This record gives sequence, C-alpha cells and structure tokens, in this order.
Amino acid sequence: QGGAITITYKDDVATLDPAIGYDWQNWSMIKSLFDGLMDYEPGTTNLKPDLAESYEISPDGKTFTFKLRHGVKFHNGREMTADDVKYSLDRVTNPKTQSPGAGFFGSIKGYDDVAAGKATSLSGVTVVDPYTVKFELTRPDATFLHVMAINFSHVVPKEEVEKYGADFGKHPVGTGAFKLAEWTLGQRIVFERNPDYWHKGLPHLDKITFEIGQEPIVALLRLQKGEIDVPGDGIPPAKFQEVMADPEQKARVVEGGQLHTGYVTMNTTMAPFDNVKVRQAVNMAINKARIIQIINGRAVPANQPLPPSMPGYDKEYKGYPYDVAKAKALLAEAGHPDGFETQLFAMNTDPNPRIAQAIQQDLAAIGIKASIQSLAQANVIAAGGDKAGAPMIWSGGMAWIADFPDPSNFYGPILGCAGAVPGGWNWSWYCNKDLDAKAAEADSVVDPAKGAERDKMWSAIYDKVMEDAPWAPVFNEQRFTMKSARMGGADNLYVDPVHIPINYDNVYVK
Ligand SMILES: [Ca+2]
Repeated sequence: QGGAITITYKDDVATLDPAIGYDWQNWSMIKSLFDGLMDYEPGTTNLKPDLAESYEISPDGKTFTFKLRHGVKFHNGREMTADDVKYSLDRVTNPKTQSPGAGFFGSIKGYDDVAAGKATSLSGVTVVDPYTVKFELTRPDATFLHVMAINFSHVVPKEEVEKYGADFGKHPVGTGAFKLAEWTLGQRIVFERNPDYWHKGLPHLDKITFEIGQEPIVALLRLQKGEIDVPGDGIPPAKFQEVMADPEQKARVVEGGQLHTGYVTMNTTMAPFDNVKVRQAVNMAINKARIIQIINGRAVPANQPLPPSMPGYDKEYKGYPYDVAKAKALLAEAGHPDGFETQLFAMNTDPNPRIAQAIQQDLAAIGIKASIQSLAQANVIAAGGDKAGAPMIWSGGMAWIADFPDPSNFYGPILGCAGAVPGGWNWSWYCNKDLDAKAAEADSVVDPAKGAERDKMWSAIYDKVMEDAPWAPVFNEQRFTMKSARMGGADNLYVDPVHIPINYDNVYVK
C-alpha cells in the first residue's frame, strides 16, 4: 500500500506502444500500462484470465470465446468493450503497424488476407456483443492462450491511437495498473498508480521512477546508499564478485534461471553472409568460454537456438566445433580465402561493448575484420529490422528471453518469416517457408499427452535452422536482480519469468 521507488537504466525507452515494444527494458513497462485478455499468476507462467473474466474452447480447439470483465476503464476514463479487443488485434496484425509480433496471430482465420494487404480486419475475430469476443482459428494452436497474454494482444483505445498516430508509443493510454505521468526524454519516465484499475488492490506502489542515462556501476553505489531501489541494468561484471562476497549486498541479490539464448545474427540477404558456408565458419570461430568469463561465468555455452531447459532442446545435438582452421577452410570454399571486412552491431551498455570486442577478435582469427557499431539499443534494433542494415549483430542486452515457456516462441519472431519484416526481430532476415509450415504443423499438436512428439518436431525444426546457420549461438545467461531492503515480495517477483525483470504490479514496499 503506497511507496515511490526508483529504477535506473543506461539506455532510453523509444516506445511504450504494446504493438511495437519488444526489448528487455520496455517489455514489462508496457505490461504494467496495458492489459490483454490473459495474464499470469504473479511470479509464474500459469495463465489466468485478465481482461477476460472467463473463456470457452470448442472441442476441436479452434474457437475461443472470451467473456470480458465489465467496468474496465482506459486511463482516459472510457469503458473498454469487445470492440476495443477487435480493434487492437486488427491493428497489430495490419502490416502498416510494423509490429514485430504480428506472426503470433497467424492461426486466426483471415490472418493471411490481412498480412497480404487484402483485408484490414481479421475475419476470425468477431464482436459477439459488447462483452463477448470470439476467435476462430484455421488450425489448432498450442500457444494461442499464451498469445492472448502477450503484449501484442494488449488492448489499446483507438481514439488515442488516432490522436497521436505514429506517436502513440510516446503517449500510451491503456487499462493497466499504472499510467504514464511524466516522460522527460533521455532523463526520466514516471509511472503513477492507476486509482481506477479494474484489478482492485493492485498495484501496491504509488509511483515508479525510471531514471535514464545512469551508469550501471554508479547505480550499485546509489543502491548501497538507499537512493535507488532496483539497478535496472543488473550487476556489472567488474563488481559481480565483490557484490557476491559482501553479505550486506549479497542479501539484495535474487538469482533465477532463464529461458534465454544470446547469439550473433548474420543477415542472410547481405553479401557475404548470404553464403551458408560463411555463416557456418562464424559459428566455428566464436570462443564462447572466453566470452562467458567476461560475465563472471554467469552462463553456459549455447550450441543451438533453444535454451537447455526449454522443451524441444536437442540434448544430443553436437553443434559446430570451435575450430579456427576449419572456419578458415570454409571461408576459402566460400570464395574468401583472404577474409573480408564487415560490421558488428552491439548495444552500448556494459558488458556488451566488451563482448563485441571479444567476438571481433574471434572473427579476426579467421580473417574477418569486423568494425564494432556500438549504438543505442533502439538503433541496433532498427538496423536489424532493416533488410539492408546490420550484417552482424551481437544480441547481448537485447535478445532473446522467451515471452512464454514454449519452443514456438524462439521461432516466429526471430527465425521465422513472420519476423523477417520491417521492424522485425529476425535480424538474420532468415525466411524458410518450408520451416514456417513445419512450425504451424508442430503448433497444431495440442493434445498435452502428445507433448513429447511435439517437442521432437520442434527439435527437428531447430536442427534445420542450425544447418542454415542464421545465428551463431553464444551463451545461455543466468538472471541476477538486485533490490533494496525495503522492497517486499517473493523472489519470483524480481526474476519474474513473464513480467521480465520485475513484476511491477505486485511488488510492494515494506
Ligand atoms: Ca497489465
């Protein structure tokens, strides 16, 4: 009940639009300003109705009917109704919105017509009455309920989108537990409790202040002084062991496993990375153990796209060897015995400039001279979302943590054709239509007793991805969160698997 906390970040926020935001800094911010039909029990991945009060599924699993809560108000005071759910889904799937999450809705009837520009409304989403919205699917979809909890299906008010247009992401209006109060660009973002939030008793805090442009190391000092509550950029490597060995700081640390993989993307449409042998050479060039030492051993080396604890992870897959001689030999086969020059993009928050320097040295060992383009995250992400931009990107600090705990989440948006779109997060621009179809087939296996078979279908998909080498996977990272002594709540609210980073709506001050 009450309290005003402070959270630091070095990088800035470019958007709070739920159709657009997708990075580690704004994902949970957006979840606190907006709501969708579904959410999760705080601290877990257990689905629960949110803006829906209840729902029904047809026996064939292709018709979802949601009964909406009554009396839900947007921050502007207007009642939310089923028309707003329809509008939001029509908007996020419309290609002109440039949502990196449009593909999550591919199983809805009429999606293809919308994606192809033949329709501006999803035929499969119908407003039955002001408080009933129905979804009809073309195929069973094992991740549909999770997608009705993902930011991209959060509900926006069309009159506010019309008012601000492309600038709606700077003026978010939602139904969520907090509303935007102050946004001083490059300096501070203030969330205030929404006093009329439909979920009574939430949030607990009165105010969250995000202080921008703050050095990660200084933030630890401020936390020791009680002048901030959460260092948003976590524990810098230079300070990790000292934090761990100081009981008065170790007591502020919460550690959690993640469904995470960090990787180097290669743009499969930009020469020279349009040659599979060049991409496989890069896979054999990276010294993952050395990179992991930079982050204090807080990770294990990744040999494939899925995190080791994700269902579908190929436990047997051997992977590309770390083998400079083989990498050079492959580069020569590809017509580059003398190597080549290229660009490696990275976000500029520690430790990612240093990790990029390590990758750069690894590439130099096989004859690739890569200049590091160390930029703000928004500009790395935008360059990735440009088919003609970013030959290589180190994903550290930006991607990928599963939005929901299923192997499908590591495909569509980052390795599927659905993500190889303007503004997308498939920075490899890797589009394999045959795998897209196999992915839809795998997500149609909905019988929970067939989960093992479905996990192996996904393993087969990622086996093929790995053969085409659009990624060089590097590591699977542990999460370390720091919180001030006054911050109450269970550990799993500070390493929340869904409201990534912190569950802003359910933490509290003691
Ligand atoms: Ca919410």
